[PDB]
Amino acid sequence: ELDEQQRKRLEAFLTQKQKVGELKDDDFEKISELGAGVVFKVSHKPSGLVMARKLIHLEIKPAIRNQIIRELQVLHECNSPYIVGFYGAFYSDGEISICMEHMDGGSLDQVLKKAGRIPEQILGKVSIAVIKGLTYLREIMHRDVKPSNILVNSRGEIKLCDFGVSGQLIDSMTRSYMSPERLVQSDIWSMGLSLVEMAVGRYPIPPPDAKELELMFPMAIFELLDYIVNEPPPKLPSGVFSLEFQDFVNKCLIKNPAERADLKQLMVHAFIKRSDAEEVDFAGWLCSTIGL
Ligand SMILES: CCNC(=O)C#Cc1ccc2c(c1)NC(=O)/C2=C(\Nc1ccc(CN(C)C)cc1)c1ccccc1
Ligand SMILES: [Ca+2]
Ligand SMILES: [Ca+2]
Ligand SMILES: [Ca+2]
Repeated sequence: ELDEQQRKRLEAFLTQKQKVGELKDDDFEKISELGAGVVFKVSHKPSGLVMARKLIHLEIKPAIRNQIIRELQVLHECNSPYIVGFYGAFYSDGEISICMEHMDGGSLDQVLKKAGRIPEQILGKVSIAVIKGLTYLREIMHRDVKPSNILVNSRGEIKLCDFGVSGQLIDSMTRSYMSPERLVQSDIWSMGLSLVEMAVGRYPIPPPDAKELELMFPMAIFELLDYIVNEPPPKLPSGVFSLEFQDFVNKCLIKNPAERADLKQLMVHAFIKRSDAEEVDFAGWLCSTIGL
C-alpha cells in the first residue's frame, strides 16, 4: 500500500525526472565526494537537480557496456518508497555512471558509525521498510541486504539502494552477510544479521562474550564464513531489548531456511505490528544523531 504522501512524492519525483533529459557526462558539476559505494554529490547543470553519481571504472568493449545500460533501464520501471530513486545510467570516458536519488542522511552503515548503536524503536522502522522494499521487489530478486545498502534521509525515509538488476555489471567488477545455505530467504537472513549489527553496534560474528556485553550495556575473512555455517546464529542480548524484538531477529536468523520466517510472516510479526503502530520521530533522531 501507498499513502497520499508516498504517492504524492512519487508523482513529484517523476515530474522532476521527466524534466531531466538524456544524461551526458558533461552536464554534471561535482559538488562534493560522498564516499566509496566512488559516489559524488553532483549537480545536473541543465535541470539544476542534485544527484548521486556512482562511477565504476571498467575496461570493457562496446557490446558489453551497452548491455549493462540496457539492464539498468529496468530501474526506471521500479519505483517504490523503499527503493532509492533512479535518474539514469550511461558510459563515457572509461567509466559507467549511475545517476540516482541523493539521500542526505547517507547509509545506515555511516549512521551506525556515528550513532554508536541504533535504538530499538528506530530499528523498528528500518525493519518495516526493508520488508516493504523486499516485498515490493518480489511483487526480480535481490542481492544482499547490508547497512551500507540501506540509505536514509531528513524527510524520514528508509530505502534499499543497489540491488542487482544487471548481471554483466556484477560480472565485470564482501560475502559476510550471506546465509549459510548460500555457502530469497537469504535476504531475510541478512536483515536479521544487520538489525543485530546495528542494535548492538558491531558485526555480531563472532559473538561478544559477557566481558563486552556487560560493558557495552579478529577472525580472517574465510575463518568467519566457516563459523557462520558450523556454529549457531547471532542473537540480540536479552534484558536490554524487548522480547518481541528478540524473537523477530531470531525468526530471521534461523540457519535452516525452511524453518526461517518468510516475508509474509515477518510482515505480521508482533514486532512489526508494535512498531508500525508506534509514533516515532525518525527524522529527528537521525538529523540530531549525525548533525544536520
Ligand atoms: C545501479 C543501482 N544503484 C546503485 O548502485 C546505487 C547507488 C547509490 C549509492 C550511494 C548513494 C546513493 C545511491 N544516493 C546517495 O545519496 C548515496 C550516498 N549518500 C550520502 C553519503 C554521505 C552523506 C553525508 N556523510 C558524508 C556524512 C550524505 C549522502 C552514499 C554514498 C557513498 C556511500 C554511502 C552512501
Ligand atoms: Ca567526467
Ligand atoms: Ca566529459
Ligand atoms: Ca565535451
